[PDB]
Amino acid sequence: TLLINQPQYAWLKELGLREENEGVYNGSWGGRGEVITTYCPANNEPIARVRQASVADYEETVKKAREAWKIWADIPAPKRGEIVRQIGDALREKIQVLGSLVSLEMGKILVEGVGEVQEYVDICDYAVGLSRMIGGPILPSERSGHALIEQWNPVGLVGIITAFNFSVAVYGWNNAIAMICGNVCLWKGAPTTSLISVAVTKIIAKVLEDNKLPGAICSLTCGGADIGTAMAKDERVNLLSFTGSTQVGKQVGLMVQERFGRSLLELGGNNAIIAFEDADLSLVVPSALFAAVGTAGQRCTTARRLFIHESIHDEVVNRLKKAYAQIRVGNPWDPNVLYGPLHTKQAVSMFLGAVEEAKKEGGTVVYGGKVMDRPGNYVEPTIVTGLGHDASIAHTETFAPILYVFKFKNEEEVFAWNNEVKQGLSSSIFTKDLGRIFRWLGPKGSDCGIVNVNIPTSGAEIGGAFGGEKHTGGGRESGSDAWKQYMRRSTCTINYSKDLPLAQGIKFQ
Amino acid sequence: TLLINQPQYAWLKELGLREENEGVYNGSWGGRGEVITTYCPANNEPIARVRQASVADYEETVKKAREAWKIWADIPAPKRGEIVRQIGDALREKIQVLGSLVSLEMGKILVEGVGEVQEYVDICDYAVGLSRMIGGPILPSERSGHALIEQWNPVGLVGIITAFNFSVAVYGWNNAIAMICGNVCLWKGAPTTSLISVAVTKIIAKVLEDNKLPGAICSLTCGGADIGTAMAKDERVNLLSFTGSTQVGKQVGLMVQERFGRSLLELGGNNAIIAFEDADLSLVVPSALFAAVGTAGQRCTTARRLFIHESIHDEVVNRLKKAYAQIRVGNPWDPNVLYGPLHTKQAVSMFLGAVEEAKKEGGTVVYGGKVMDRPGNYVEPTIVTGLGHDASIAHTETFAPILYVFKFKNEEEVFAWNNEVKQGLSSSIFTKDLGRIFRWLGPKGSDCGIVNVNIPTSGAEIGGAFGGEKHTGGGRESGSDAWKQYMRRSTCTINYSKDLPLAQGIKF
Amino acid sequence: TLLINQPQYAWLKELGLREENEGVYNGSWGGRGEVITTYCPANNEPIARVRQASVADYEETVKKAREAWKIWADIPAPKRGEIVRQIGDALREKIQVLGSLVSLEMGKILVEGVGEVQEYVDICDYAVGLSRMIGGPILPSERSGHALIEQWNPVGLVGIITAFNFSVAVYGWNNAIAMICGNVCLWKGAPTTSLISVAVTKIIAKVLEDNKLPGAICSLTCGGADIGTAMAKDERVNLLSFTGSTQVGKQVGLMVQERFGRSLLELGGNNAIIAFEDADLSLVVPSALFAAVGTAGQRCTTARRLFIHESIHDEVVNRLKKAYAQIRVGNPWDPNVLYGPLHTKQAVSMFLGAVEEAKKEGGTVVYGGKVMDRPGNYVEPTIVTGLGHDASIAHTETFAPILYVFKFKNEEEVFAWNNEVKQGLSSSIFTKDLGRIFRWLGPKGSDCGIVNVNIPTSGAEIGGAFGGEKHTGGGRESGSDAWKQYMRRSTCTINYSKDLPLAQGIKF
Amino acid sequence: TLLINQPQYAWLKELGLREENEGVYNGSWGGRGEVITTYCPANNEPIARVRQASVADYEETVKKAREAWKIWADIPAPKRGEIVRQIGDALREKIQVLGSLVSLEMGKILVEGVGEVQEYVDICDYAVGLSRMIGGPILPSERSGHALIEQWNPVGLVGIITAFNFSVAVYGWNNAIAMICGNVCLWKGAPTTSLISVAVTKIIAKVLEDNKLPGAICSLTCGGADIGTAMAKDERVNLLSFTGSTQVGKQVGLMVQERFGRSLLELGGNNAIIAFEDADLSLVVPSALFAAVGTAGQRCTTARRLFIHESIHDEVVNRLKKAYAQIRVGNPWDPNVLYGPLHTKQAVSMFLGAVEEAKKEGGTVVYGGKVMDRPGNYVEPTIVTGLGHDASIAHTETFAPILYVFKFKNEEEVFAWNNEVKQGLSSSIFTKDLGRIFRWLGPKGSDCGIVNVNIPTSGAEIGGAFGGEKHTGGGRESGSDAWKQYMRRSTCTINYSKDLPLAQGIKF
Ligand SMILES: N[C@@H](CCCC(=O)O)C(=O)O
Repeated sequence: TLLINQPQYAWLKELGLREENEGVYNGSWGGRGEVITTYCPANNEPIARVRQASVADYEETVKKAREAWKIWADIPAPKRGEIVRQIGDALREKIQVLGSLVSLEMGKILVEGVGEVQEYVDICDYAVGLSRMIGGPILPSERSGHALIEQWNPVGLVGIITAFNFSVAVYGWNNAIAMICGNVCLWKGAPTTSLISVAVTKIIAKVLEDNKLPGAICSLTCGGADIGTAMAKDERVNLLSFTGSTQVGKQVGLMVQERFGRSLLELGGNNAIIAFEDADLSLVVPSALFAAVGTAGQRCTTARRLFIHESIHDEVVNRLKKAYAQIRVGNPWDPNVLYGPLHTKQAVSMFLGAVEEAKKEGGTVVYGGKVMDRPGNYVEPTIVTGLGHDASIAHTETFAPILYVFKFKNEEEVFAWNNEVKQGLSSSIFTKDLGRIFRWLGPKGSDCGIVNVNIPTSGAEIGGAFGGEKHTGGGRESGSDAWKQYMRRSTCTINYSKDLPLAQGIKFQ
Repeated sequence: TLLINQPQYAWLKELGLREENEGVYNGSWGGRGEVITTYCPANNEPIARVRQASVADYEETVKKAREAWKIWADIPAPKRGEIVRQIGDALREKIQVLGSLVSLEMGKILVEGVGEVQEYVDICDYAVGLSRMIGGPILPSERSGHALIEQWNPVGLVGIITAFNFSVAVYGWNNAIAMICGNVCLWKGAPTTSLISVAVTKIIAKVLEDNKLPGAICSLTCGGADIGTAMAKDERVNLLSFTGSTQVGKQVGLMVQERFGRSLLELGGNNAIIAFEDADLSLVVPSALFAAVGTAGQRCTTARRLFIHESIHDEVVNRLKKAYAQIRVGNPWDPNVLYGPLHTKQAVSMFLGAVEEAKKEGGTVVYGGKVMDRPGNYVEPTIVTGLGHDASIAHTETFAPILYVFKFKNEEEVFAWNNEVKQGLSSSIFTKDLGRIFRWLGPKGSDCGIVNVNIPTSGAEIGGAFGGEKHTGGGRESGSDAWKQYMRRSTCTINYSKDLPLAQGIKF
Repeated sequence: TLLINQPQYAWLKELGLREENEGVYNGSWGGRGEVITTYCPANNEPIARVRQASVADYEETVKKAREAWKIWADIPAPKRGEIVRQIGDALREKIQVLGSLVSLEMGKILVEGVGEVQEYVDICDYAVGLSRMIGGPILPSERSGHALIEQWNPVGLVGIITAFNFSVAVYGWNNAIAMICGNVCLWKGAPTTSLISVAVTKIIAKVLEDNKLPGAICSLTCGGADIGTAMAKDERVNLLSFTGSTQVGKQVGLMVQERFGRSLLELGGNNAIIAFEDADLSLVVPSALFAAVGTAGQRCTTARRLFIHESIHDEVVNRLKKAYAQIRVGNPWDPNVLYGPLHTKQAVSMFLGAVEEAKKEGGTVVYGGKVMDRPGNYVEPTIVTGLGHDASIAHTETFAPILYVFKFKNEEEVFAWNNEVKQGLSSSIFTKDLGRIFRWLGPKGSDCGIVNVNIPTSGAEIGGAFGGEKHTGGGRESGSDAWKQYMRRSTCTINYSKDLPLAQGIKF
Repeated sequence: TLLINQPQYAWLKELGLREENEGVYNGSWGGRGEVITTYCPANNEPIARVRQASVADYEETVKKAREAWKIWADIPAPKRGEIVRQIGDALREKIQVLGSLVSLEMGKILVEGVGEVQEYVDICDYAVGLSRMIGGPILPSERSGHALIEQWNPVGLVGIITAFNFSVAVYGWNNAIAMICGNVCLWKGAPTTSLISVAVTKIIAKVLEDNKLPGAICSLTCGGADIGTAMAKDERVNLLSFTGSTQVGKQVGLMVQERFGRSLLELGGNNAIIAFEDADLSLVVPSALFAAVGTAGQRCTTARRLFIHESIHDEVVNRLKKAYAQIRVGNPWDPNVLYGPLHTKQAVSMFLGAVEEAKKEGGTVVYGGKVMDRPGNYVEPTIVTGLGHDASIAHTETFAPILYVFKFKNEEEVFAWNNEVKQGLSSSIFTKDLGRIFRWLGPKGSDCGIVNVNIPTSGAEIGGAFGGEKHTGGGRESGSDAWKQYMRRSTCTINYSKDLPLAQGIKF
């Protein structure tokens, strides 16, 4: 009955998955907690079983991870980079079967699932060179015979808590950067993506073991909210990188702050696209479609608000409706499929209430709005007109493919409206006006961490830092100097002279 | 009876201070809150009075500041830097008399009063060049016809809460850096240094108004915990830089995180000096003395733990005694005075309490330990030997000049003892050994934000970033790229090409 | 008969100038070369005299600067920045009178002459903060127990050769940066701006002396080609920064190369403005006018080629013409004057000769062309239409206010036409097309060092690096990491571990 | 009779090598020039043949690389990095055979041949991440409505001329970096390592072909001096990276400077190790030997001068004689050999002349000095004592394993003696003294590009920039921000507003 027992999914064994899999890795495999069965969201069938971490399994893994950091922190960064280079190779070798699992257990289409593995591969290749670059400047001291040096050192144990929607890429950014920076990692993923977590962990575990490194450098404790809470409350977890809901993340932030820990928070988005009157509509319509319906509207960067200038509102909405009607729906791993299921049945329920709540706040469904009558967690991609930009349902983040559309007239109000929500992840304007683009990029422009021009809200690459402002939680991942979040800075002054001159010219005798 | 009314203290008027001073500034001066009188700790006499912020004053000040920000954010950063350059010059012209006020109301000696003002002068000169510099890389996008740029923009309103012990320098770092970064500022100082806040604000306000700029760019609301708590809970304060105790820092951190604000935390220190058997003892002894007794032991970077290798312990303690006994004690504004009073009478009592608790836990007062028999808040700089490095009184930061001295034997144990406490601000070892030095700077070395070699734990320069790890709160100020904390990063992709994404089967 | 002896020019004494001035400074003032007279190009009247450097003067000055470097290089860079801050202040207090000297001896209008002093002031402000920042990274070694750090150290003696047209700003970018970088400087300016060189040097000398530093840190040796050639051949000149013609800089570049020195060459320009059909013409015409006739067209960044899309070629030419006929000509120090004289009498012959050659090559003079019938080296600002874009006269750099106007149709060809010249200094396009702008900035866009959009080719700011490509020599001055050209990089690996090398079979 | 025709060398065919090979690659393979046979320095047996480039081949190849550049420079940098990554993989896969060919044709030991290829693999992995990072800052303009951006674009065609000794690593450093930076490459290697060039080029071509990229992106034209001179004078070669002798490099710099090109010069070294009295002799003796005898003393980083403090000179020399006696000499593929032959018989004759000259100049040969009695270019590693530190032969860079030993007493003189030679590549001190070490790294320390502590003069890592000062030519390769030499900077100002404010506030 389990998909992994059927001959058509024999490919799952290419990842080393079996019937029932150990969900805890710390150099050894195990798991004394509850056994969980994950399901294919396209057809509600069970895939395989994962043994979750008990509290004793969590405890022993933290201790072994900390034992392993002592070895790992002594490995020169570029040699740590070499390990990350081999992780990238191992991922590359299995990119098609691993992306296939992502489509199967999580539900995004195959191009996006292989693309998610490619991000992990790409951030590995990026971290290899960065492992020869991380550090600070040597600075000119004002004091004779003194050296002034900025040093960076690992923070220790990096806990990484991931959500269902990027069960691979988010861990990848975190793991590749944390590791070249000399940290050990502990991973607790979403329970509905446990097999993905195990399959990735197996890939990394073999690379550590092939290099005779302690496996707990990249530990795994599959589990639910109690393992996540324990990590937030645990003083041995020096940095906690949490990706998830704003609601749960706020509590994670408070528990880490209570113990003077470090948190890296990637929380909810309520991302706006703005199309001005001079916008290229050949760019607006398909950009908005991909950004809205891509991954069935379940990215943190999904376009959820569409502001259109008064003069072109109707035309964009009509053209958007024409294009929605051609979205090809089916199993996420079949060719030509563009749109698959939601990840859980609860997500369908949240979708339905969102749509009803938008009707009750005076919105009009111009496209979609219904559960699709088919096996799996499938809902129609939905467009809502007529809500005021300050409608409660438009300010709520709903992880479902609902696009609230608004009119506007001038730039100043619509910039404000982009900025008025609690979230602050991604944002995008479509315009040709040079002055407006640099204003959008300026202090009176977009307040988000991602600020795009003539591309949708899901336009990001690993070269820059990834994260948001306000209720998105402030953290950054991937590129630029985001590695500094995974290390502690020391300002170091070395008197190599025989004298003791004091800063700011203070004479003390 | 008020010091400001006696002719020998007429110089306070050079700072614009009067008998009763307004404690709120937001373009205009006011203060409808509680009136307090601050006192000179060298003689327990009242100096002058400050009318503090009421709630309505606070409300009006935040509103005015956020309005001023709309103007200030539109000023090009280099021109903002020119304003900060004039603030530099305006502190330069007042450095002697402002430093005397710091000596009079806070109580540190004159060279440290002027040196603290010199730090604000220094960070101003630094920020002027930085104002032509702040920003991010243009990065190579992986997409044809796309630009990738990292932009930095101001967070808006920077609230600044400071403590009594560095009533000028801390605000100075935060103010100069926040200003060039395009933010407006709201300052709440320690009530016992309210005259210092007012005088500093007067200097800034004049520069602002001389440049026909709204003075709320650098607002002041004098007040106690109610004002500080209001700032920590106020969503209009985008960044709260808080320097203070660890207990209150933790509550401010939680309040800011509750509202998804930004906090910058600079909390307590329990800093250690370690002296290895190979150390130049002529660097060790005066470094320890200055780091210990400087500012009467009231810096967050004060050395409170002295680890000496077993082989040189007694000689170093004996040499430190001989040096403690030669310290010149007096009024802190008198030149050539080296040792002033504690900031309050409570601190004198808390000093005696810790000496007693030290003795109870088995320590020996080898020097000092007693209040001095003179007017003011004077206690003897104290050296305790014989405690275990884990004794509880030595793990509780007490703003009093008590230096706890421990023995050690080997590198590894004393590195761990340095790291064992809750705080993580400054640290220093004294050694000639090349490998030990780099290990101290490495991942198995010191865990503090300031990691020093052959100098005391105190007296950092402004070119590097300042702050601590662990219970010190993790914030940074002053140098390096600490400015990034005062701004918001954005990663910006610009599609400048006429290319449409693949139709992916949809007829458009 | 000297202007400095007339009552109205008595303001010259505020700069310490006299009838005859020493043109050598190395801590002492001297000069045993030929005495030269400088003339005011506004009326061809002699201003005053300067004694130039003999061979002996040059030798003694180099030795003294090389001795001063021993002291200066040991001064911490942030303290070297404090000196530069004071130079900036000394220039601030003299900006009106020094700018007036620039107008009187060089001949640009007063706002540009003051604005040129401003640039030196600005780069000082910048350099102060830069003196806290310069350095390189500490990198992770792949070797256990090893440090990898990039050190920067001064090159030693920076020869600075400048031209007549920016007799203050160019020296200042070089000076403020070389100084904070730990170098000593030797200046040889243009002979016809000797008083400016002497006056700048007096301002800097006072600061140095006031700070009890050897004056040779900023040495001056006024002289002609013999001194400049000596510097290019002198192994004691570790870096030679040369701003001048392409023909001379090429020989300077080879002489420095022949002795394995470092050189920084800022040579000619042939800068183009390209206005596309969608350009804001209210931006195009005033931008073109300023860039072409500002400084009487004697800037290295002056616009000399103006490409206009054939749809708007005549309209732009007509509006530009009516705009030319409204320029206020007169004495450059008189108010509201926007167009002063050429710098030399010889420059007027080159202008007349270029105009005829332009007519010779088929171009039509649609405005100007003639010498103005008045005292001084006054020529009419000129506009020439009808040349092929590749006319020989339009590819030669001529320091005259002649604008060569061309038509174009396609973006590809006109980008190529911008790039086809030998020089690669400045360039500007005027358009609203987002894609064309980023293509202009990209690998198939401008090949110049300054690449502008909707602003003239002249008037950069200090935050960025300044300089050109191709026959402009490749040097960079002022901003970004231009400072690195004044320092030598070292890549330093420190073994601090007691680990011994792999014996590899040998018994040690 | 050719080694590639013998069964024991059949591994050569795994590199695509045949009896007669084409020495030109530009997308197609060819070679109309002279046919050269390269020989094995271990036994003077012919390996294979290569058809060198005619001038027509060079001419055709430049045109193809320039056309290929139009395509390559349009490809985003991170995608260019993806090519380089595959090149590292294709090298990684062939490391043993390519290492073995390096040992066979050049003559170094197999572990060093393999290690030289690892450097290329390493710089590939480094450049891949660099491909997402290159660029400049976005700076805050002093002007409202204005953007300030620093851009970097490729230079175009980067000609790479290498010498025999690092026939793979140097090319790789220049190639990986120039490629991610959007340039195309044309390689002329040393004729005596033509097979190495063809083999490396075959490996790269396959990667380019599989990625459907024009092969001329990595062009090769095997040839002698006439081809190198062509590149030095060729305006279409935008950057010429030249590794080789100072004599030729000086001429290369002059030719490139004459045409206003860009040159990157990596010339000779006369590197010193200094062992102070406090040095760990357990570190000094092996570090000296491997730095002096490694690669038969044919590195540019080879230790040629050993300064020893008087107190320890005799001991170190005696321990270094007893260590030289254990160097295992044999064929460079023989397992467990440390020391192979010199590259040419002319290197043998230079060696002999240097020894005899050192003897005729007063030195004593305490070890070696003679040619070995076996087939190949084998000479005893040599140690010369009693020679004054400025003896003429000591300052001559002779590319052979001779180590000149000198005594010293004081830190200052021996630093001066390190710095007194014309070359400025690598330098090393062995000491435990902390103050001495930072002085060595400071402005009065080593003048070299590479400044090491307690490690030998060779063996730096790709993370840092590599190159020297003075007569070493100033170029930097590989790490840090060396990539900037392969790109042109542009300072770009964008006015996105309808206003036009001039810099420095100049009102026109
Ligand atoms: N510049 C001073 C600042 C101390 C600040 C503090 O004690 O809270 C120092 O480095 O000790």
